[PDB]
Amino acid sequence: FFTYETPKVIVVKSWTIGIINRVVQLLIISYFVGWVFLHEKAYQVRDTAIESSVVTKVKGSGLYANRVMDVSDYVTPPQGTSVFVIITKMIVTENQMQGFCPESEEKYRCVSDSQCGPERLPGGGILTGRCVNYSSVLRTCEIQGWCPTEVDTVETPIMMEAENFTIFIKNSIRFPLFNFEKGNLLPNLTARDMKTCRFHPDKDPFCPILRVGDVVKFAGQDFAKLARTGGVLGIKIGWVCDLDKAWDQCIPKYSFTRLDSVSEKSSVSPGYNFRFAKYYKMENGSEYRTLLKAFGIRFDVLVYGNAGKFNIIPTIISSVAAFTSVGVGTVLCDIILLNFLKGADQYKAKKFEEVNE
Amino acid sequence: FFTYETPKVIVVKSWTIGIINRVVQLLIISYFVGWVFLHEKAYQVRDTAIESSVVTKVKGSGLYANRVMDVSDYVTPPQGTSVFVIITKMIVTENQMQGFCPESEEKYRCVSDSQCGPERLPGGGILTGRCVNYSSVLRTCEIQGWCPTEVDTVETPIMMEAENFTIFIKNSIRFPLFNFEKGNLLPNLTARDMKTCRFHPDKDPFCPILRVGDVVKFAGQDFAKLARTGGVLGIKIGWVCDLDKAWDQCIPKYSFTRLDSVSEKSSVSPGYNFRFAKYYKMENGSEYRTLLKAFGIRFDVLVYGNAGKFNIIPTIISSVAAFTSVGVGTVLCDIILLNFLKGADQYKAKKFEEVNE
Amino acid sequence: FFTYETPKVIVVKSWTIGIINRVVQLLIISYFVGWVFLHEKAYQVRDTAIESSVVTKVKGSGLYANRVMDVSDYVTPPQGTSVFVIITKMIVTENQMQGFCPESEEKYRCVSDSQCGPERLPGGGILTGRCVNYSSVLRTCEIQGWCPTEVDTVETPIMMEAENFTIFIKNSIRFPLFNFEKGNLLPNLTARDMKTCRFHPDKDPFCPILRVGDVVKFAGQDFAKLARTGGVLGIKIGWVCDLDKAWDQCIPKYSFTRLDSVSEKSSVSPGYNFRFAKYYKMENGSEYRTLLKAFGIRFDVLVYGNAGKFNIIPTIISSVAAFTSVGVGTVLCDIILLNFLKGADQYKAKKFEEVNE
Ligand SMILES: Nc1ncnc2c1ncn2[C@@H]1O[C@H](COP(=O)(O)OP(=O)(O)OP(=O)(O)O)[C@@H](O)[C@H]1O
Ligand SMILES: Nc1ncnc2c1ncn2[C@@H]1O[C@H](COP(=O)(O)OP(=O)(O)OP(=O)(O)O)[C@@H](O)[C@H]1O
Ligand SMILES: Nc1ncnc2c1ncn2[C@@H]1O[C@H](COP(=O)(O)OP(=O)(O)OP(=O)(O)O)[C@@H](O)[C@H]1O
Ligand SMILES: OC[C@H]1O[C@H](O[C@H]2[C@H](O)[C@@H](O)[C@@H](O)O[C@@H]2CO)[C@H](O)[C@@H](O)[C@@H]1O
Ligand SMILES: OC[C@H]1O[C@H](O[C@H]2[C@H](O)[C@@H](O)[C@@H](O)O[C@@H]2CO)[C@H](O)[C@@H](O)[C@@H]1O
Ligand SMILES: OC[C@H]1O[C@H](O[C@H]2[C@H](O)[C@@H](O)[C@@H](O)O[C@@H]2CO)[C@H](O)[C@@H](O)[C@@H]1O
Ligand SMILES: *[C@@H]1O[C@H](CO)[C@@H](O)[C@H](O)[C@H]1NC(C)=O
Ligand SMILES: *[C@@H]1O[C@H](CO)[C@@H](O)[C@H](O)[C@H]1NC(C)=O
Ligand SMILES: *[C@@H]1O[C@H](CO)[C@@H](O)[C@H](O)[C@H]1NC(C)=O
Ligand SMILES: *[C@@H]1O[C@H](CO)[C@@H](O)[C@H](O)[C@H]1NC(C)=O
Ligand SMILES: *[C@@H]1O[C@H](CO)[C@@H](O)[C@H](O)[C@H]1NC(C)=O
Ligand SMILES: *[C@@H]1O[C@H](CO)[C@@H](O)[C@H](O)[C@H]1NC(C)=O
Ligand SMILES: *[C@@H]1O[C@H](CO)[C@@H](O)[C@H](O)[C@H]1NC(C)=O
Ligand SMILES: *[C@@H]1O[C@H](CO)[C@@H](O)[C@H](O)[C@H]1NC(C)=O
Ligand SMILES: [Mg+2]
Ligand SMILES: [Mg+2]
Ligand SMILES: [Mg+2]
Repeated sequence: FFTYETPKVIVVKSWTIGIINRVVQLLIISYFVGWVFLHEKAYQVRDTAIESSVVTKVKGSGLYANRVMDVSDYVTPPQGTSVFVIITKMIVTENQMQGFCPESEEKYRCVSDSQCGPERLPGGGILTGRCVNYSSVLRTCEIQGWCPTEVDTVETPIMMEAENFTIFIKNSIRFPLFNFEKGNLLPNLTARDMKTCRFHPDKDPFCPILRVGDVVKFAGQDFAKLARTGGVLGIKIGWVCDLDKAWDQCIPKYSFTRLDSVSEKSSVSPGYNFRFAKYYKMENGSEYRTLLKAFGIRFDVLVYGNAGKFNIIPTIISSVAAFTSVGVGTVLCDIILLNFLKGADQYKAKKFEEVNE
Repeated sequence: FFTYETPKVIVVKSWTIGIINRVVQLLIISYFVGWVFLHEKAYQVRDTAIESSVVTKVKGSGLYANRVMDVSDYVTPPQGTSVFVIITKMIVTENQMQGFCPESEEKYRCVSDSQCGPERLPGGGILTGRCVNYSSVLRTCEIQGWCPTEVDTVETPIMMEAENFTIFIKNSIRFPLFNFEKGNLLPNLTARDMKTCRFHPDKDPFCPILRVGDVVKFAGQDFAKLARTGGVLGIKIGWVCDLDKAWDQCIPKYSFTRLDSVSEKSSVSPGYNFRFAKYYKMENGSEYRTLLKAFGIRFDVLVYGNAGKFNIIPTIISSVAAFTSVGVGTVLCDIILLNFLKGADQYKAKKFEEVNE
Repeated sequence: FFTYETPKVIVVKSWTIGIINRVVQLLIISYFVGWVFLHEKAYQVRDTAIESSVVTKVKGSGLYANRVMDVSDYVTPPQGTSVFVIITKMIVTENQMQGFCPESEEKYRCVSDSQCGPERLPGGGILTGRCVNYSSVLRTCEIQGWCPTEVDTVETPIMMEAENFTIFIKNSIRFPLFNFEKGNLLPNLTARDMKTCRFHPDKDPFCPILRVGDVVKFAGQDFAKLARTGGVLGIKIGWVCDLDKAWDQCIPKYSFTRLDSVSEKSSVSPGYNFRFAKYYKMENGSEYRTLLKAFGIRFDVLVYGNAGKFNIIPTIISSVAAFTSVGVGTVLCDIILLNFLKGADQYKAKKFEEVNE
């Protein structure tokens, strides 16, 4: 039988419970309108899956080890990705060749060939088993490998000029849920701007060219100490865009920070360095290499974003849930009514029809 | 007191509101079955945290600078990860040596030694302060650095053969939530297929071998212009799988796009190139280098996914929400019944027991 | 009129339905405290958008091709990012120069110059169009390019010492929603620890030093086969932290797996290799190169996390959803009471006030 059910309802008219319920209903409606709808923007579909593309180019010259260094000297790797390192400090060990030689660290002090056993395996090459004089004051164990051994201890200068190098970022973003593409290079960017512009979070926040010193500062870092220890700085590019607004309002927000924080809270591993070698070989077949322990700043360009565009489906579902939530005040209103007018028994009686068996 | 409450209910038996409520209930149930259950598949848990592993290897040979280039020549970096560049154009500066030489851009045109001060610091090398004859017609400032300077301007030809190179992708995906592993190499892939296979959206859509010229076509790009300007193309691999279906139905979808979108929309930065150097030294200790400004296409293999497998918790909660939602039609049915039969007062009286105090 | 509505309610007092509904409600309340609050911890806000930074350094020395190899030889690329390879096997092609020579894979077999045409376009260099003796028993097609060609086929030994190398991971994590930073190097880590510590999932789970052999074992892989074929292992770093608990309890969880899983279930591409060349050039300007096919284990340092901390808003909304969901049992209790107490007719009459017109 096609029958429509619906509850039998009391309709109290006390001025007290009347205004207090109307106030609870007003607060519920305003909370859902201002928060769930305006702020949290539940009326639009959200896309967090951003497509990004970063192309970088470093520019500048520096003085180091009686050489003039250009980008190709101090940037590694060079293909211009969202991660690159700018070498600021280098410990060079020139012209290593395969042979036999003693270690240079005081950690390998010896007086007899009997001590040079399978105990200290890492570092350099393989122990030859002999104990050989490294200097007039020190004897260390002999190893086969790349000779002469590097000295890790003597500090070398840093390339101050790197502070004035320039990082150019080319970022292409696409939100697929809305098929919306934009880049951090607006159409009104000119060649003249590019040759001279200067990024600043306030004075020029759209200039694709970032001064390394500016970035180091923005992360609160001291160029001298950082270029001495090496480290990683993160350049974050945020694309929080409400596409219901104007197209030209989808705009990139720059952030700057230091990513390798653990290094400062450690006296044992304070920075970031890596070792690599330039390989040459003579007219004779023998090979030799220049071994460089490089200290520098690694840069990660981190591009995130989320875009929301209005659709009717989330709007409908949110309005349905809003109407279904306006009712929740009935329980609190029940408590107030049934326990705060002295004649509470009247309402308990009006509402409750007991049964027993 | 162990008491079970339940409300007193009117049960109208009007054929009109009876059928309109029964139809509203059918619409809610059908929307829940077709959309919530079938389409949005709320009966299964979704895992988006896919683990992916990409290994690439390029193949091909080409003529450039009267040389035959193989992979180790035009592929960079070489370790073959989900990112690589295939160089299509090279502006080469052979045999750079650290020394003194004049700049070559008209941007450094001068007549007096006073113009070359510490003002235009970046680029090339460091100004020595003199103004030196660069050619019979032009005078430019001198620099200390890698000599002679690179000339940026004369366009060089492109490696046409790059169009016919082959990109082999090896992709492994794993869903931990369901402990399901699968890869883009189907078990029915043979050595003979590999020896001849062919990626194509229709004729062979599983061949791990993709023609570069094909990929360029698939993003809607003209190979000539792309090899001239450089750019970034994204090869996307999708693993959208309904694990309730068959194991061999979890299949990867290839899509092709160009990621450096701003490049065509820019008159200032139209492509993707970078500069690097081959490092040599004579039998003499003297160092010299070959400088390459490389233009090529970057490939990032982008693997995303989400898999759904049935579990009892999502079905239980969806069915609970359905039963809690069947009641929603009553507000509409209340308004229609209580305000559109002239004797609405009968139902207001049957339903509403007013109160006053 | 500021009026408060509320429904009229039956209040059954049967002992049977009293305890059966109270038990349903007890099960609902206990499920909500134990599951939604204790287990799923809905009383706290979650952030999964973790910011992370990894810096790695490998150490060890090994014998290969009768040379001692250190970090600068076998780690690639070397900048110590979250991805690096420890080359374990090399197929070397010494002293290639630009020229004419026949192919070395049997795939190029010929007897007549008519077979080496523009038919088999890919591979090696450019077919010269002639057919030349590659061996006394075999003839292959001649190509223009780097000569003599590499042989892919002769099996080479592996670098056994690679098993005893050490990988040092330095991970910094940042939860921005709670602005909480920490690193996997606890402040009570000493130099002595670093010099002698030993990672083990049980005995010392915080020593940043991982033996490559240990990593191979934990991912359930045999060093010999991995090192012969090459592959990808994933080192995942997890930060599941309940900030409500102790601060020093935010601890990284290490897991080990092999990522290139398809390699083992496939007869086509069983491992991981790539090719690169050491570039030289003679006293004459002419270039020659040493070509290396590199087999190794790739390492991905994979850092995920989610942090949850108590907030008043999630607790409030969960308690609200709990109180609004306790009502759901009334439908089952309606069914039971109205159809399983013999006096069901009593309750049907007490509850339902029929109407007809
Ligand atoms: N680090 C940097 N500092 C300042 N300007 C830069 C930097 N990198 C690029 N630019 C400028 O941005 C513009 C576009 O960059 P892009 O490198 O794509 O062009 P390009 O002609 O290859 O540049 P160049 O010839 O200067 O290497 C160029 O005019 C270049 O001068
Ligand atoms: N692979 C490894 N195995 C064992 N210990 C390591 C390893 N890598 C680094 N360490 C230790 O941790 C510290 C980290 O040093 P870091 O790489 O930051 O600069 P470094 O002091 O120049 O390193 P090193 O002296 O080892 O070349 C080192 O002093 C070293 O003792
Ligand atoms: N870009 C490519 N184009 C065509 N075939 C390829 C490509 N990359 C790999 N292959 C083939 O796919 C298979 C998987 O390659 P893999 O590198 O694992 O084997 P390989 O023997 O080292 O290959 P190669 O013959 O290049 O040495 C090989 O048989 C190789 O011939
Ligand atoms: O709430 C977001 C919503 O977006 C999409 O829904 C589509 C639907 O899939 C299409 O068939 C279309 O007809 O209706 C909606 C229009 O936006 C997603 O498919 C869906 O998963 C999601 O709920
Ligand atoms: O193939 C074995 C598979 O059977 C079941 O899968 C069902 C699935 O649950 C349904 O949604 C249906 O439409 O498709 C399948 C039947 O072909 C279960 O998943 C399980 O028993 C098993 O994995
Ligand atoms: O999920 C967390 C939630 O945090 C933020 O909400 C804040 C709000 O911004 C503050 O004004 C604070 O007083 O109230 C909330 C605390 O939870 C974000 O606004 C919001 O997007 C985010 O969901
Ligand atoms: C940066 O450039 C300015 C002007 O060219 C100069 O005063 C300053 O010393 C430079 N910075 C460094 C670290 O050399
Ligand atoms: C380019 O136009 C945008 C549009 O609002 C504006 O923000 C920007 O200032 C313009 N560019 C310059 C260099 O002023
Ligand atoms: C190769 O010749 C060079 C001289 O060019 C010499 O120094 C070197 O020792 C020779 N190689 C060997 C293994 O002796
Ligand atoms: C690419 O291959 C086609 C046939 O596949 C051939 O006709 C064409 O000439 C090749 N392109 C180049 C630049 O050699
Ligand atoms: C391999 O299997 C897939 C589906 O598993 C099928 O589409 C494809 O055609 C098969 N390939 C061959 C060569 O049979
Ligand atoms: C590695 O060291 C262990 C113990 O230190 C030893 O059992 C093994 O022989 C060593 N292997 C190599 C290749 O050095
Ligand atoms: C350092 O502290 C951690 C946690 O507080 C502890 O697990 C570890 O045992 C401590 N280190 C040593 C060497 O005891
Ligand atoms: C370059 O010189 C080398 C010997 O140093 C010789 O083998 C080669 O044929 C020469 N090539 C040219 C083009 O001069
Ligand atoms: Mg040291
Ligand atoms: Mg230029
Ligand atoms: Mg081969």
